[PDB]
Amino acid sequence: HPAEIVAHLQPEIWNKVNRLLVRKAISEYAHEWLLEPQRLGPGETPGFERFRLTLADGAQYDFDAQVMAMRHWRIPPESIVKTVAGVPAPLDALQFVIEIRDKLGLPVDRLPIYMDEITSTLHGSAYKHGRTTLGAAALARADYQTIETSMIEGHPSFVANNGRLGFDAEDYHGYAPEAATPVRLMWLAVHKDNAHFSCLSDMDYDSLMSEELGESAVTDFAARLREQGLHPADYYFMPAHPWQWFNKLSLAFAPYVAQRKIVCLGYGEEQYLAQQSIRTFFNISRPGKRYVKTSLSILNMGFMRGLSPYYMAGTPAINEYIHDLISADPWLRANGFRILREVASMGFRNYYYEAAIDTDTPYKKMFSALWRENPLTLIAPGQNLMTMAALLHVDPQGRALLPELIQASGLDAGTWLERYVDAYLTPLIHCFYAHDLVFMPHGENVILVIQDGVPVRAFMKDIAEESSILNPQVRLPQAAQRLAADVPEAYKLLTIFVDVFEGYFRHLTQILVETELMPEHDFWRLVAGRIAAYQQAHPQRLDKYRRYDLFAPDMIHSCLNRLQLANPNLPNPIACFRPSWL
Amino acid sequence: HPAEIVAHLQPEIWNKVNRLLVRKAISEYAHEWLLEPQRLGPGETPGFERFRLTLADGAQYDFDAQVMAMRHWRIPPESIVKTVAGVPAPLDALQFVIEIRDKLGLPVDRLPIYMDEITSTLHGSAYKHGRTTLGAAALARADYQTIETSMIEGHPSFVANNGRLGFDAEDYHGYAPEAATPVRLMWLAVHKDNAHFSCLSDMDYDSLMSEELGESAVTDFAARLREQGLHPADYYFMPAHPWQWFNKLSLAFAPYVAQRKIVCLGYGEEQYLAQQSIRTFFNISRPGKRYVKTSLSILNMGFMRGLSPYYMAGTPAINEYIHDLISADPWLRANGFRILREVASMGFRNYYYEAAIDTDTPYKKMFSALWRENPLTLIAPGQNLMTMAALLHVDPQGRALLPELIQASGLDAGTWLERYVDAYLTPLIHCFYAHDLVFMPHGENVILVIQDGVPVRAFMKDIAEESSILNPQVRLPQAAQRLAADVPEAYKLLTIFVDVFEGYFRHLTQILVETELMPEHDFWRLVAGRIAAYQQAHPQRLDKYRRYDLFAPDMIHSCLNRLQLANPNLPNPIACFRPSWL
Ligand SMILES: Nc1ncnc2c1ncn2[C@@H]1O[C@H](COP(=O)(O)OP(=O)(O)OP(=O)(O)O)[C@@H](O)[C@H]1O
Ligand SMILES: Nc1ncnc2c1ncn2[C@@H]1O[C@H](COP(=O)(O)OP(=O)(O)OP(=O)(O)O)[C@@H](O)[C@H]1O
Ligand SMILES: [Mg+2]
Ligand SMILES: [Mg+2]
Ligand SMILES: [Mg+2]
Ligand SMILES: [Mg+2]
Repeated sequence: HPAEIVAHLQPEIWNKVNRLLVRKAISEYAHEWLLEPQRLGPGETPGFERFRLTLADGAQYDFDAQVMAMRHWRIPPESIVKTVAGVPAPLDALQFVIEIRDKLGLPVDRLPIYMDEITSTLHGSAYKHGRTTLGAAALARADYQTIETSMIEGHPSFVANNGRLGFDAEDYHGYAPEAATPVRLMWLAVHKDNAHFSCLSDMDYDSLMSEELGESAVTDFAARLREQGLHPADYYFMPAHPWQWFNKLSLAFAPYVAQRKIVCLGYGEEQYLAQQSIRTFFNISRPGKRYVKTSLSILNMGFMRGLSPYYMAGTPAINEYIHDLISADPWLRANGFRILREVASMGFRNYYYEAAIDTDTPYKKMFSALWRENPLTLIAPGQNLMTMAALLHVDPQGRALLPELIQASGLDAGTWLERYVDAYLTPLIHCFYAHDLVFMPHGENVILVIQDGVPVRAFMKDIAEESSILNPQVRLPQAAQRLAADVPEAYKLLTIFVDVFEGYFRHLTQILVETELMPEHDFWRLVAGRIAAYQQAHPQRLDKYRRYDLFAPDMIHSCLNRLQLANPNLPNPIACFRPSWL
Repeated sequence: HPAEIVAHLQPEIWNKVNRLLVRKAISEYAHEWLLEPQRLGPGETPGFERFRLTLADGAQYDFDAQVMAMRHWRIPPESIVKTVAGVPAPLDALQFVIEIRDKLGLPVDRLPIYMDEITSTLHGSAYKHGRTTLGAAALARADYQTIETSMIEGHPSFVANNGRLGFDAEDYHGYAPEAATPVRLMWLAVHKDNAHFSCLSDMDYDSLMSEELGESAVTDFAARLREQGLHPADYYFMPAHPWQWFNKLSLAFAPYVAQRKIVCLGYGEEQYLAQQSIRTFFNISRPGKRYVKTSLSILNMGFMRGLSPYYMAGTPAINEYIHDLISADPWLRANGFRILREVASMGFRNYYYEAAIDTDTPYKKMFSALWRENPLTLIAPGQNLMTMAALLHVDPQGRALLPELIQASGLDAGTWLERYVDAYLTPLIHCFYAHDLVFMPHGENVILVIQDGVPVRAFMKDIAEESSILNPQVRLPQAAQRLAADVPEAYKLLTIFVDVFEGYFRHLTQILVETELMPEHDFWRLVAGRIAAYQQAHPQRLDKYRRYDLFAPDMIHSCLNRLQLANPNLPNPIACFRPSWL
């Protein structure tokens, strides 16, 4: 029945998730100064103030808030009360966006798209809150992929973060990460005139295919090419997201299909689960196998999710460089921090789009793939992996995962958080100061290695797209040259201030305070302490600690929601712990 | 197998259809002055000249052409020869568009979309040329729906005319008109707060539903609402294109589904065929039933194919007005020309999009429907119906339908064409002069009534969207007020010059000449003769014949392809037959 496809859309659960998204919208938009709530007096929850939002058409939102560090608006969702001209009304996230549309500054051309992203985020939220779920306590001790597929929030700062625009109602149940439906990849023969292969210096295409597909499947694919009168030597075998084949490649790449530059070989035998990034897949049929990342022409969280052939060309070289650098560094060796290498890549160039468009465009990015190192092969017996996003997880009953994980560990909050900070933040600090090396260290890019509830180290993924060496003097292999970047002095610490402090820790301390684990100031003292101890241990780079000052009175900050909608100072929470040598 | 979905994409058929689309591109772009072919000398076909297109990157296209009336480039497809820097290359329609991209003036933002429309037009062409088809001779005598689903060309002027962007590979085989796959409508209960119903003054919702669904199905739908604790009196029942439910309504209208303002009742029992407009459906389960036209959010030929709730409100009133006008006119009564009434309509207003966007937008147009009068109920026993597009039909073997139809009729070309002109053009002339009433009279809007191969009269559809009364002094019911329009004096004859002469007859005379039925000048003499005889018979409107001069030296003309790509004089082929009274 066509109705079953949205059976998760029911009035009561819809109201629940709209209330939660209005809370996030009020909090994040206020943080970015899109909203300026008016203080009414003490709030209806102890330690909170009562705030009001008055809109020009008679809508009024009253709520409780605590303004924490970095202008962070901590709001209890049940405290929010909407009245339209004095009459109480249900919280409606889409109405809220419309009511503040003058303040948002969306182009009238882009507003309906933003609205659809909000609606789709809500529909997913309804599905996620209504599905069979593990509670916080069980999830804290679950296996890697169970944790991965059980995440609810998405990116903690972006309001319209889970749109997946392009997935129809049936696509959702087959391909959305939270649906946890096994997926088989589509395999295609691609002509070498269009497809470019790259890999690590000690790998080749044959060895990759031998590990990934196996000789039997490879043999069959080649024999199927010969059978239809083609030369296997003229082709590589390349995986695609099945949605991408049906929706994009079969149609938009029709001339290549017709000319047999692309030949559809059908579904692989092995099954995968879509990861939180949607277009990346973990193999659930066999152990030790690489993730497969694919081009997927859906709009999610600011971007179409294709994969660039130009980027693919240098991806393995960039990863090899960074891996070697990390492996040769004795501080990093002792810490355990490391990357998951994008070991091989395939880019299919569409010369029609390339001839037509000189500029950067998603149209060039519809058909690429890469293979990423499996982290389970890197850890000790008994250890387990969890997406760092899990530390922010709150289950549909309102129970936080973090205190459960800390309880399970047997350690005090302080000791646990010190271990976490030295596993996650300190290596980022070291990579910055010692190597000018920066990543994108948000919850979906960081995998924590957990030992009896305790983070013992961290893995970073999403390397070649996001990483930079901030020193044009670095000597790189030609293929890896785009890694080198040069950023103004004022913005060098962007990845720590914006991506770690504002993008992740800001949300973490709300959880810490709500669950009574730790006051925000204690957390920031601890963070400052780890930074200062690192700097003390490596005094020879004082020039850099002074020039790029983590203890500056004000921090770099970004307005992520403003940036998405488009296409003052923020005091630094560790400034008061500034060490003497600065 | 995922490969079967594009089994129609094979090298040889791909080359065939690309050659045909390059012919159309060269002809239409040249007609609009986007191209200016250089004459080399006499052509390689008798009566043709040889022309060259030189592009700045070494591509050269030589071809034979005859420049007919209205700067019409008649080109034999096999005469076209592409050389890239002296080396012969296959004709590739997408490459051709790219090669002339400087001349087209596409925004760099809109070019990739245009390219996709070209590619999808080609993929459809490949399917259409490769499918099981009737030959021209059989099609000339086939039933209405067989003719409808067997059309190949599409709009004869637009190069990128059959994109259907949004239909994936599987959607194509289920929903494209040429796939001729029976479709069942999706039925939804829609809340009266959002859904507005309109119909003819002597109809009501209950009688419409009684005729269309029947009491049994209506009863069941209402009982299903009550069963789930809703009041049937709060809802109408409304049909949708199933693609629209899965891709747009279930997701983008999620808040309404969640709030139960939209309730999916499932597929209807009756089966339909998609007409050439894609979103309009003819009932193939029962006789006498109305067409159902639906909102479908795909991009085709310049426009997203939704259906406006604002337009729906006055649609039946506009149709009732025009029908009554035609019925009261004794000239039209004697001729037989008439409209197929859009008798009832339903518009679902999405108040989120309406609150957010003040301007005209496709987002407001995603959920509407109307019902259109069935023409089979209006004709005599033994007569048959055919889309006027059929007169331009050429089968995959290169055989034209028109000479077969004329041969079947027993009449000479001249006599046959005189009957056709008096069935089609003369009533348009009368409607203009006597009533200031204009339509959009292209091949897909006109249905010919055929009697033993002879057109005896014509039906016009697509009324409320396209028609105007060009006289603000007309007294209309309030609901029908938007019918009245006021156009500058110089552009009043647009619908005849642009839509009939340039848009349809221009293509017709190529067929007439190619098939040796009639020289173009004989055709234009005949047309002029029908016009002059009409004017002679109604001398009292001479003021209007002088003011809006069908015999002016130059005609109104439009560059349709330029207009689509964006978002000199053209001599009038009947100017030399100007009657004495002008
Ligand atoms: N907690 C989270 N933090 C950040 N992004 C998240 C989170 N949960 C889900 N996501 C989604 O993951 C994607 C992150 O974007 P990013 O560019 O980092 O990854 P990617 O390049 O798409 O894939 P991968 O990380 O597999 O290489 C976005 O689609 C985002 O919406
Ligand atoms: N020979 C043809 N002439 C004009 N349009 C055609 C032809 N064949 C197919 N079409 C398609 O039919 C549609 C014509 O557009 P138009 O606005 O006249 O109709 P509509 O409002 O979509 O539907 P209907 O005519 O059913 O009311 C376009 O999608 C066009 O591509
Ligand atoms: Mg990532
Ligand atoms: Mg990335
Ligand atoms: Mg029409
Ligand atoms: Mg129309």
